Order: sequence, then C-alpha cells, then structure tokens
Amino acid sequence: MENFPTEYFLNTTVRLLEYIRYRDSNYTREERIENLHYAYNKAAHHFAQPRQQQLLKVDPKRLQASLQTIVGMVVYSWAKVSKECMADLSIHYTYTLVLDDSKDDPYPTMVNYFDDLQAGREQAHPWWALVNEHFPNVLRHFGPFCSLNLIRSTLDFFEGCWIEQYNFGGFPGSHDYPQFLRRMNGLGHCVGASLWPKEQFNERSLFLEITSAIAQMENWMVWVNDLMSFYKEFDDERDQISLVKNYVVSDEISLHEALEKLTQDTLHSSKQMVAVFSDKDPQVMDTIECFMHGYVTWHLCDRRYRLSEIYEKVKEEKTEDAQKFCKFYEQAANVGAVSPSEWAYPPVAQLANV
Amino acid sequence: ENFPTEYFLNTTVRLLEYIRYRDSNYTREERIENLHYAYNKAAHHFAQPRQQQLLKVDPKRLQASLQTIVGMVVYSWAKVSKECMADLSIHYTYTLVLDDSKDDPYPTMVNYFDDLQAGREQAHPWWALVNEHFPNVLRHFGPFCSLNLIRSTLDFFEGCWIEQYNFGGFPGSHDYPQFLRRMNGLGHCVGASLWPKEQFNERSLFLEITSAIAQMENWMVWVNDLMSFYKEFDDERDQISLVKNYVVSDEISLHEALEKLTQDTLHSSKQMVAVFSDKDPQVMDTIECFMHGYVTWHLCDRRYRLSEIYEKVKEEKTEDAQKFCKFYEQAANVGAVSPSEWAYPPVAQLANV
Ligand SMILES: [Mg+2]
Ligand SMILES: [Mg+2]
Ligand SMILES: [Mg+2]
Repeated sequence: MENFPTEYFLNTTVRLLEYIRYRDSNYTREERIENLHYAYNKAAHHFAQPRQQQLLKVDPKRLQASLQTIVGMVVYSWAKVSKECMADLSIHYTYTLVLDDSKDDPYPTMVNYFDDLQAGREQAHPWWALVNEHFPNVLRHFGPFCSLNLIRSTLDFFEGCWIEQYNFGGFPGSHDYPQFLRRMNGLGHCVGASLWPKEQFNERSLFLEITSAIAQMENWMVWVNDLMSFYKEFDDERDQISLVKNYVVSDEISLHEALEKLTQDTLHSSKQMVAVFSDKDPQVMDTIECFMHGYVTWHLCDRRYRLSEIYEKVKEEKTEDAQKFCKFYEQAANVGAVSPSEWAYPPVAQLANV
Repeated sequence: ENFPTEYFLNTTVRLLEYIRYRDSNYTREERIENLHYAYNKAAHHFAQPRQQQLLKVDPKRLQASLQTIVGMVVYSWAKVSKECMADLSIHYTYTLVLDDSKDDPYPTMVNYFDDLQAGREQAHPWWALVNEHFPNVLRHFGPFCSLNLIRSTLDFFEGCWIEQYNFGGFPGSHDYPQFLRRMNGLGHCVGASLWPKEQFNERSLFLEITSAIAQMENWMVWVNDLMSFYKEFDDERDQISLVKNYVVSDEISLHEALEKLTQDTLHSSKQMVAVFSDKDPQVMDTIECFMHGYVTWHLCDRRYRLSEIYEKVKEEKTEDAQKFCKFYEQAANVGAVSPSEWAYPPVAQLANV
C-alpha cells in the first residue's frame, strides 16, 4: 500500500454519493454566502472577546482557520436550521475543534470536575469554563431530550481528546478499541441531535424518528469523515491514530483491509440511512438528506481534505468512476466553492485587537 | 410465544464452556462478610427519610433490587475495598431502581443544564439523590475513571428515557439495537469502577484501564443479555431487549439474533483474555475476577430466575441440560447464600424506626 488506492477510492466515493442520492438542491450560492457570513460574523465576534481571547490557548492563525472550517461545515450541513442556530452551533463546534490543539494533560484540571460541577463553581479547565458558559446559547435551540444528547456527546468528546493525548492505537487484539475511541471523539450524538431545533421540530412527537436519526447518523457522520479525510491522512506521518490506522493496529490487518472495513460500514450505513427514513416524515428525511449532502459537499470543497488533487489527477481518465466522480465534484464546486473573502471577514484577530 | 428453552440451553452452554466459568476467588465466609457490609451500609442509606421521600419505589422492590445489586458488586468487584463495594452498591442500586421504572423525564429535564451549571438541585428527584451521593463513589477513583462513571451514568439516564417508549427500533435501523444497549448498559461505569485509586494508578495504567473499559463494556452487557435471555422474555417492562431489537431492527429470526449475540459474546471473551493475559498481573486479576464473579452472580441470583431452569432440565437428559446443570451447581457452591446471613434488617424496618 505505497500509492493511494485512487481507483478503489473513486469507486467507494461515487457509490457513497449515489447511495445517499447526492444531487442539486435549494441552497443557492447567494444563500450559502448569506449564512456563511452570518455564522462567521457572530462567532468571530465571540472568539474575539477578551475573556475568550484569554482562556482559549490557540494560535490565532489556527483559530481563524478552524472557525472557517467549522462555519462552512455547519452552514452546509445544517441547511434547514435558522441563522442563529448555524452561528451558535458554529461556536460550539469550533470549541470542540480547537481542543485537539492542546497537549496539556487534563488530569490536574479534571481532578475536581464533579465537585465543582455540582457546586456550580467554574471548571478548572479553561475549555470547560468557556464551553459550559456558552452552552446555553446552543441548548436554547433544542428541547430537553436533544439537549441531553448534545451535553453527553460533548462530555464524551472531552474524554476522547484525553485518550488521544496518548497517541494510542489500541493493544493488538483489542478489536473493540478502535470504534470505542472513534465513537468517543466523534461528537456523533451532538451532531445527530443538533439537527432537530425545537423551532422546527417537536421532540416528543418525533421522538422515535429523532432517536433513530441520532443512532444511525452517529456512524454515518463519523465514517463518512474517516473516508473523506483518508486521502489527506494517507502520507501524513503526524496523524498516527485514526480509525483506519487503529483497525490496523488493534485488529492486526493490512491498511487495505482496514480501508475495506471502513467502506463497507460506510456504504451499508448509507443504504440503511435512506431505507429507514425515505418513507418517514417528509420534514425529517429532508434535514437528514440535506445534512448528508452538505456534509459531503463540504468535504469535497474545503481544501483541508485536498480532494481537489484527486480531481486534477483523474480529471481526464475516461472511466465510469473517474467521470462519475469528476461530475459530482463539479456539482459541489458550483455551490460549495466560495472564496472566504466573500463571507469570512474581518479576521478574528482584527476584531480582538480593537 | 414459546420460549426457546432448547435454544436457551444451547448458547448458555457454549459461553460458560468457552470463558471457562469457574469462580474460586473468595471464601464463603469472606463473601458473607462483604455481602453484609455492603448491604448494611446501603440499607441504612436508603432508609434515610430524604432518600425514603424522593425515591419513589415499592419497598418490596427497593429491598429486592438492593439485594440483587449488593450481590452483583460483592461478587464481581472482589478486589475493591469494603467501603467501595458498599458505595458502588448504593450507586448501582439507584440505577437499577430506575432501570425498572416509568415516568416522563421531559418536564424535569427541561432545565437540566442551567440548574447544573448554577449548582441548583436537579428537578428530577433521581438526579437530586444520585448527584448528591455521587461523591461517595467518586472518591474511590481518580479523575479519568471518575469522568467515565459520570458519563456512563448520564448515558444511562437517557437510555431509560428512550426505553420508556418501548421502542425496538425501526425495521432496517441496524445501528439502533447496540446504540440503545450501549446507552443503558452502564458499561463505562462498570469498567472504570473496577480501578480504585487505592489499588491502582490511573496514570500509570491509563492504557490498560482505557482498554479494559473499552472491551469490558461489551463483554459485561452481552454476558448479561445472554444470561438473562430468560427473565426478560415474557416480561413486559423488559420487552425491548438487545436480542428482541435485533429481531425488529435487523429483521431476522429470534434464533439468528440469539446466534449473533453468542458470537459477539464468545469473541468478546476471546479477545478479553488475549489482550490481558500478558498484561500487568494485578490488572488481569481484577478483570478475571470481575468476569468470574459476574457469571457466578448470574447463575445464583433470584432476579434472573435461572433456577426455574436447573429444575426443568434436571430431568431432560440432553447435553444442554447436563452442561447447564454441571455449572449451575459448581456456581451455587460458593455463590449460593441465604439472605438471612447478610441482608438484614430489611430497609423498611430501618426506615420506620
Ligand atoms: Mg436496561
Ligand atoms: Mg438484560
Ligand atoms: Mg433490565
């Protein structure tokens, strides 16, 4: 496995896109830009505040980059939620993304977690201090059940980052470890339940569909990301513990086999995703369908994933896949390719300095 | 419907035989010592007026649950201190009192986070009691393990909420069954509560502890799904079970579901030993003891009425009814203990006083 399985990749991707029913939609480039800037502007103002500036140890250049990656992700996948919602979620998911920048052992700051929590004293760990303080702005858009899911998944996430600080791919033969870990820092339930604002949905009325959405969406969302970010992560010696890389270490199988395990779960996930929801409430299947499409557009458009390289390579090849891929790609670009100068400004730093 | 008394025998035999069920840790004297210590502390706790007032539970059931839990803890957390067994017994008794309950959480969970962040007592009486008591359990652990207990308990509360809808998942929702089982499984709570900071160093054994939690989560729940593949059947409140949901969600026969479970269970057991054998001795010990005690407890405890089986095939000359009874015996040798020896006085009696 010296070269990238380009062939195999293009195929799986095209399949994924077909299974999910990837296709044109109602978001218009004008609307995308409207939201991108709204969400970005609110967040940027937030992170530019002195208190946030002070407690969130992050290289500005990176905070800037992360915020933009997150706004884009939210605005493109949470298509049916309100602008405020996109903004508030953008702030939350930007906090979670930023946490992977800390080597700082949580232990000492997590020693009085529960006692402080129960007492109502600000957490020792600055991340929690900021996140928990801001949480209400996200939580207000949801009902009690969904809120609990966001709260849990975020706590889960904090631990997942803790575990990852050990750059540990699992003991050989620890088959349960890889997914255990992936699920932990996957924020699956956060994503899954944040898709159902109480302004547009009734938690109690759609409890079974929402729950089922969360349950299924958790895996789809994470595996689609593991697959998409598999091209950028291929020749990157820095990223040592990914789901695929851990399957290799824990299950004791080849990278190809692991990559195989992933695609099968991903494709199967996609199939059942559509199967279960097609005939369900229209408004639900819509949010679901839009999340998947936007989530894939976002992966395809954001440079972070360097997929444009996969495109420029097979750009001409006359294979069904290669052509099926290139078509889909252009699809995304027509609505997903947007210069940051159109929405992401001014820079967070600039707002912070003022 | 008809209970797979035949199939039930089958699987049970396979596992018991593979994992090699053999509880030889602990002496009956020691078991009774702990049983009564744990029971006594808990019983005094639940008998308190405040607990008596906020925890809506039929006394007869609270009494039964407490005993089921003390036994579970004392028999599986063999290497933890007496206090630890007790405090854990109180925590897991709170969770059990919930596990078999009815009451929409929604209204009381409406200000969960705001109250939490403010430090105001939760609206839901269960949280009000549990969160108040939590420190007694959490003191026995380090920060990492504590986080795992806190998370898994929160997860559990949601799991019970979901179960109140008696929903086995939409047909074709393959991910739903395990999603749910994991939620109300308390896997991480169990898994991390096995490593008291008095006997272990969270930082020194982080990788082993984490791996233990990761693997133990599934073993623990699947072993219970298999063992209780009897008392949860006909039962109404336990209608939506992992196996029963596999049937509804994966659209397969009860046999296929049951077959799937054993495959996971056996494979889990396999890798459990594989990964840990050559690891720190003290770790493999806690792990090995939990598994054995956890199985001893299942064969012996009432709640799982596996008795109405030793005596329903104590005549059937099959090998499934003679492999089942070969163990069911071997177990009650050290695990069969009359409650009159440890569980007294009754919680109610302590409460009335
Ligand atoms: Mg349960
Ligand atoms: Mg069960
Ligand atoms: Mg139960």
